Amino acid sequence: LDEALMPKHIALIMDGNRRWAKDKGLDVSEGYKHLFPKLKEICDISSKLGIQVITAFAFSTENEVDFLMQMFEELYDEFSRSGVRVSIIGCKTDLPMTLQKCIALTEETTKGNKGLHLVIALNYGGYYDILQATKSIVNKAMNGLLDVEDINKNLFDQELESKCPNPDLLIRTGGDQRVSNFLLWQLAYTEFYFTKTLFPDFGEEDLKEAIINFQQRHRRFGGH
Amino acid sequence: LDEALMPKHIALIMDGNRRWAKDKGLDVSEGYKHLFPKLKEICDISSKLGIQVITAFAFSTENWKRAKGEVDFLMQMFEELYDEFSRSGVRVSIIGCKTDLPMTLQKCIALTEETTKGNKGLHLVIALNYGGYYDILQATKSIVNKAMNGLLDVEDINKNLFDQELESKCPNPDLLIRTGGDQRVSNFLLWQLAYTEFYFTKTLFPDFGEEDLKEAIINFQQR
Ligand SMILES: CC(C)CCOP(=O)(O)OP(=O)(O)O
Ligand SMILES: CC(C)CCOP(=O)(O)OP(=O)(O)O
Ligand SMILES: CC(C)CCOP(=O)(O)OP(=O)(O)O
Ligand SMILES: [Mg+2]
Repeated sequence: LDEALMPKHIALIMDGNRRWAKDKGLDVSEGYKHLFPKLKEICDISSKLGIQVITAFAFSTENEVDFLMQMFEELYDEFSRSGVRVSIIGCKTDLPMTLQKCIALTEETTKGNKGLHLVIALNYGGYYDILQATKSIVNKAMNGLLDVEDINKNLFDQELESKCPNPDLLIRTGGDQRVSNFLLWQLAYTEFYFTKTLFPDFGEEDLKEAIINFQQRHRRFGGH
Repeated sequence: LDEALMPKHIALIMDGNRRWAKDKGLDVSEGYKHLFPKLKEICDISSKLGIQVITAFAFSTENWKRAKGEVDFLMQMFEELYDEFSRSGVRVSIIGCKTDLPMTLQKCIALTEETTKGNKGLHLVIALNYGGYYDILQATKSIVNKAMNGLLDVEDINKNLFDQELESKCPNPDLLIRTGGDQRVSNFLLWQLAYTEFYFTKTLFPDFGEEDLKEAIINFQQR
């Protein structure tokens, strides 16, 4: 592990919680109860390593489920007094009104934090991020606030919910090799790391192993 | 393992050509020269398997950053499109910003598209001066133009409409194969790859063969 070659932004697809529980013969709720505690541990480790941002896929727009929407309220107690600045991205208006308030509370109470920035993607999809940006651009163009000529990569970077700097590394647990409608635009040149390890079993040595693998890779960005 | 039930659409990042050449103590041009013959070979195999679409990444919007000599060689070599695919039985389309390519390449592309448009087998989409950012931006511009001319409302902007404004269309790739060992999509079909299964192989593109293709397809199937 070389401290100089640390990625600044890690994206995380936190897959395998359901399978973890079912394979163990536990109630599926037991898998979900590991989600935020494990994410908090990963934030703690990452922050020590000098990682600046984590964007973590918690619930896609395509994803029982009454349980999940209630559990997602315990963001507050994990993070509110934690030193982590927390942002939530996704379709917030589709959520039960009380989860909406819990999310806002978590965001408001941590917005002053100067440590690691945790971005939780909850009812999020890449398609929907791109579409909301497109709509924002169209409304602006309709109101004479920009021209088609102004529609470029940087404009789009500013209208998307997940902002620059983009992820350097994406880690997906659970064994499947796909992005599953996570950060599509933002992943254009991200290094991908896939592991069979299920999210509840993913520890500090697994995280370190992913980062070491990242550091060995040559990033060329269309050049060299 | 292999069930005779196949992906409709494979996306292909044709990578590792320069390293292939330099491993053999050759000029990079020699690596590039295998690009289209290899692509044509992959189309033949895939067609026998019953694959309907291949989208192959030939030149990105970022590849302009390379040495002027290499970019010049590539832009010249790409004119061999017509000789390579005219009589191949493949229906060929190009996606990407055609208007910024040399005029001779543009007319060569148009001719290759025109001459193969009646082919009823495999559809080969070649991404040339293409990027995912580019695709999404041109789609967005088109939607903005239509909204400003009263041809649609902001409430009509949904996944289904966007699917139809993008250059790479439905069905989206079932499987992405990238040669050369690097584990990234490098600004290829970003929107279109949202649920695609990724297969990354260390095998360099000029060495890619029928066994490497069947291995990828097994992974897709095991899913
Ligand atoms: C758990 C998570 C949001 C990451 C994967 O979400 P998903 O299971 O819906 O994606 P897939 O169905 O494609 O595997
Ligand atoms: C194959 C292609 C036309 C573009 C993708 O390959 P690339 O070598 O430009 O991608 P990287 O620089 O990210 O390795
Ligand atoms: C087809 C193309 C121009 C890009 C893929 O080949 P490449 O030049 O990137 O080969 P290398 O990865 O070895 O540099
Ligand atoms: Mg390359």
